[PDB]
Amino acid sequence: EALVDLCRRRHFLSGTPQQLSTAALLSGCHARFGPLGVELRKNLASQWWSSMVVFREQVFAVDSLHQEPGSSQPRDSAFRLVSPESIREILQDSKEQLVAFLENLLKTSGKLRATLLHGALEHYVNCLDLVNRKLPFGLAQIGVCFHPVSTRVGEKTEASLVWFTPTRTSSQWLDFWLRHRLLWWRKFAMSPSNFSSADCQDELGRKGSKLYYSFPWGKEPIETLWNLGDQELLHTYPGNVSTIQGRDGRKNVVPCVLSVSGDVDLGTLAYLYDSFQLRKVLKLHPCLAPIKVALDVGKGPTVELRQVCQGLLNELLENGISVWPGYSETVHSSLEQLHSKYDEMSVLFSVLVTETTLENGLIQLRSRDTTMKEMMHISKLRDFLVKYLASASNVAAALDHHHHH
Amino acid sequence: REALVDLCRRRHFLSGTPQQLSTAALLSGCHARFGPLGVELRKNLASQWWSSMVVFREQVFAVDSLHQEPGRDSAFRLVSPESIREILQDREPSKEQLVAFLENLLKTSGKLRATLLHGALEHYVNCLDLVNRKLPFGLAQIGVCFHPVSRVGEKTEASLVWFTPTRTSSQWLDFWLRHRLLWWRKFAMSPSNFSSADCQDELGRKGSKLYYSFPWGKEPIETLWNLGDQELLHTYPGNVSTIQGRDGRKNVVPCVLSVSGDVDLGTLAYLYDSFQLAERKVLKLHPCLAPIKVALDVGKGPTVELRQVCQGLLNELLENGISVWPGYSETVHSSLEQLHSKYDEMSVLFSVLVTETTLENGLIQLRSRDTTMKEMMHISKLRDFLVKYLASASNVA
Ligand code: NA
Ligand code: NA
Repeated sequence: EALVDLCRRRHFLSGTPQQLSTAALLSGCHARFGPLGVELRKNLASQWWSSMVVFREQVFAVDSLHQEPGSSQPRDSAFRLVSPESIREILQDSKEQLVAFLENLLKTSGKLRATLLHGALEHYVNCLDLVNRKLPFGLAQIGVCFHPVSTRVGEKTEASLVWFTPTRTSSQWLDFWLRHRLLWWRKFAMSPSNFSSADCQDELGRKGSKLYYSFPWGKEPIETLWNLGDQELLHTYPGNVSTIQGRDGRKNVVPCVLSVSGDVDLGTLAYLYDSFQLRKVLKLHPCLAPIKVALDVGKGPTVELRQVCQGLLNELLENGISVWPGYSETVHSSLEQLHSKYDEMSVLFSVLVTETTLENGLIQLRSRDTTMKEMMHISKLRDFLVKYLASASNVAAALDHHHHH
Repeated sequence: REALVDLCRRRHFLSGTPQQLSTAALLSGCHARFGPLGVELRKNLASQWWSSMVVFREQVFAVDSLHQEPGRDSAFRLVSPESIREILQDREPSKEQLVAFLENLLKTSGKLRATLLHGALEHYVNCLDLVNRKLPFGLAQIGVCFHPVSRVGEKTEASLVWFTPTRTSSQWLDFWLRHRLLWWRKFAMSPSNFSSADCQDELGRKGSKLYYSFPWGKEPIETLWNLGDQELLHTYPGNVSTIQGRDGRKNVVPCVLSVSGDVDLGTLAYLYDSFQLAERKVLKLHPCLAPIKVALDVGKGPTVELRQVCQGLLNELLENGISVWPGYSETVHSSLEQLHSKYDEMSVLFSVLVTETTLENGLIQLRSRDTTMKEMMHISKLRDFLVKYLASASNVA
């Protein structure tokens, strides 16, 4: 409970006490994140987009509606979208008509999506043209999906990659992606071993794999990879099968479909738990930590020190480095209280500007990781930070192009 | 078919069937409008919005909220099918049980959000605590909203909700109005096509709207409202003390300003604005918005050797986050003129050609979209030239 409490306290998480139970956190029935949490999730999403889309020339972005055509025939559980008017129009405005009306709702009402797969399949022919039918290629999208709880509606941010490839290399690609995705979660982890995988198969015998994170109450699947075959793709283009073929060298084939879907929200919670260390400190990876640095003032002329801090902030923000402007506060807290709070907020570095600074331009820099302080000239702070971050980011990008198996 | 829309569909900035390329379809938001190049363009626009509105403003924090709100008016309601199947199972009809059902739905079912405002209001108290009750501050979010047509359209909204003392509300509204209009204009080829006007709602609250002059007429792409505190109070009935912020020595329920832009319509706006029958059409999207920054192709020579060079160059650029079109991957051959025409339609900033010559002295042919002039450059300098050029266009802000 210490982790969730700290997170709610420091605004990584949001919600009432009833909304902070493990069940409520996993249901997705309420917006789980506070500002610092939204920032962390945004950074995670960015890292996903860089590794899966930006750095892979065969992967394109796709966007699809949150709502899908109504059917009800299959008897699925997706929520239906019903116009309040139509309901009012039949009410205040027979018994056999009411039943007919209800029958209509079920059969014709649109529904909220449960996965991002269909959005990709629907845009497959378009991307086929974009790449001149050359296989393999993928469609990526990060978006919210809905799922029924217990009658509550849960919302989950899904990160999806749908990979179209000839059947003959489908097995190898599934293995390539499983390895690539596992290493992606681990490069940001304090305890990489807490991120694991397990192979599986579906009711139809199709192979796939799942990635898990070991939460205190057990392992939860944060990502799944499935080798779906061509069934769903074929069903998406009835009567046009002859024209949805891609090129596998000199051969034309209906591609096999690999679906890779990660849960960004659960993944964000995963890093929060993974970063918690005992002084309570959250050691989120430098690329994920919402706030990179904090600027505060020590003893000395208020207005002048604040001015120096303001210049430093502008310079950092201009470099895209997030900054917590602690010097703006009433600052009636001790140094120990300040550092303990920053440690809980996962602030990478805290800087202290004082009278001395006005004299020899030196500032005190405290590292969240080691908690060791040290002097440095205010003119070198930007360079140190920019470099420290690039180095962390470069280490994490070590194997982004490694050819697995 | 209209030239701009036709080019956009052909080059995958847009998606959809021909019927969905009419002005009404594109405005309704009743189909996913964008293709891969459009989705990239829109993402670049969203990034620039986040930079200006959130990254570069210490008083603005990110906020995330659900797509559905509690049970409004015309917003569609979310209904579990199981619950409907439960009643349809009953062998006994009874107009009493049925009517009571369609009644309970109309009163307990959640509904799809029409704006991001309420999500911001709901997260207000938490952020107030984060900033030690210091006013002013804002909560920002980019997300999709639903709007019943006349089918319910989906639109990506970029929202900033500003909490400030009423005494400074009008000053802040005017600041945001000017700031937002300039933001739209800085990326435009014809900034004068982005205009503004004052407005007021039914309650008499003052506001402003930004418009883009589409060929068929002006369309609102952003609205700014000085909402006062009505909605905030309605969000936190009872504990008024928990929502008061600090205005110096005073504790006050803040006035709320709503600044919302339509990122989808804005994407369509820049596409029309980029269109130039210059030389044959070309899309002159701002360098910060153009989805594809560079294209790589091979000239006459040893296929495998030339492609190998292109691969190394592509990996170098991608690692630097520069988007690259791997034309050299194509098996079908096309003339150079055909290539450049296509790249201009795709808004590609620079076009690079690796040839036999490149294999000897390492020099490549670099053609710019904007000037349409070709020039030789050593493959070892390309990466630096591009990273710099882009960083330079982005710095102009
Ligand atoms: Na890509
Ligand atoms: Na900010």
